[PDB]
Formats: sequence, C-alpha cells, structure tokens
Amino acid sequence: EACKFLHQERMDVCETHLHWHTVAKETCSEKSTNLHDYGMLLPCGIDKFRGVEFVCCPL
Repeated sequence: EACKFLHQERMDVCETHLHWHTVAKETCSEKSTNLHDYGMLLPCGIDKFRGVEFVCCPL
C-alpha cells in the first residue's frame, strides 16, 4: 500500500483551516490511514476556504 492523494471541496459554505484540517484527518482515519500532509483550496472571504487536498499514508 502507498499513500493516497484526495481532493474534497464544497460549494455550500466557506470554512476555516481548522475545519479543513479536521476533515482531512478524519477522512484519512475513515480509510484506515493517517494524514501526512494537506493544503487548502479555493480561498474564500478574508480567512476561509472551500476545500482541501491531502495525502493519507499507511498506518
């Protein structure tokens, strides 16, 4: 098994870095992996974003 690169965004709300970090971490954990690294997508407002891409690696 290698690491998996994933992209998740949404179109209904803008959210902070903390939210997107949480999403990335929890998505990796749902897939039986650990988050290694991530980057937000689609900056919005003064301090928010509309998604995250991220790399989940084997436990």
